[PDB]
Amino acid sequence: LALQAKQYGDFDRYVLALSWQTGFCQSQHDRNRNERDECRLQTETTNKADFLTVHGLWPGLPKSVAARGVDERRWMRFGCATRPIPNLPEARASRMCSSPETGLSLETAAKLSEVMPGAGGRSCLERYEYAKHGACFGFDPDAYFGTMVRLNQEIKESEAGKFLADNYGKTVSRRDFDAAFAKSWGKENVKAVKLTCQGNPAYLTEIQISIKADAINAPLSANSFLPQPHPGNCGKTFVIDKAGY
Ligand SMILES: Nc1nc2c(ncn2[C@@H]2O[C@H](COP(=O)(O)O[C@@H]3[C@H](O)[C@@H](CO)O[C@H]3n3cnc4c(=O)[nH]c(N)nc43)[C@@H](O)[C@H]2O)c(=O)[nH]1
Repeated sequence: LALQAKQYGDFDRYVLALSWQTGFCQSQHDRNRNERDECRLQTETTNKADFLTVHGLWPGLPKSVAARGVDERRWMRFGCATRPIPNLPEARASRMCSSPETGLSLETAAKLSEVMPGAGGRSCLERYEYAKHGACFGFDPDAYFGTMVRLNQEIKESEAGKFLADNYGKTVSRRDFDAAFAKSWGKENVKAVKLTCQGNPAYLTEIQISIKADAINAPLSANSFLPQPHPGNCGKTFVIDKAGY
């Protein structure tokens, strides 16, 4: 079913946040902080594109929220928990399992956990994500998580996804990554993407893509994206990190 905000629907974009998950378990081997009952699978799949996983679908700052003195920084920091509104309880990145159960269908939770290692179990990434980015909007949990799953699959299947798979383990240029993205969605949309990296040399850890809120329920196309001002912190060339940290 279609994703629709029941309140605070007055925002212009969603940010699709994808993890290059190979650096979602290598990152906590670089800084060394915590490991989770997820990267333990170590399942060398077949399609290298599948190391691109769903992190989140983050609505931008609603106009009715901004009107009450909330800025981008605050919205980014707290989402649904921003003050004075929407002022829902702050979700805790530590104990994601203490956020409300999202009430998603068993079909949805299955499809979700295949592309979101941190979903369910003793991790509950999806509870945290829904609490910070979805509950205040009243999004149907099944449409919300089904939508991010679909979008991730569209990215993985695009020339950007193929690019990641073909260059698995390799050092690529931002120029060539951009050209792959452009092959599917056009050069005018290359700026909808922010890449995050860690390390020096830089290795890819996250891909965030800004999507027009009114295009969220359609397959991605030339008209789906919103260019944004941050290319990210990867620099000119970076590594498409392999698994085996
Ligand atoms: N789900 C989730 N979203 C977050 C979190 N922290 C920030 N965000 C979000 O990320 C979005 C945009 O992505 P970013 O550009 O902020 O990713 C960051 C960017 O790479 C760089 C800024 O140029 O630092 C990063 N960055 C990532 N996490 C953090 C953080 O906890 N604090 C700060 N100060 N910065 C953070 C926002 O819409 C916002 O909701 C979080 O803990 N969980």
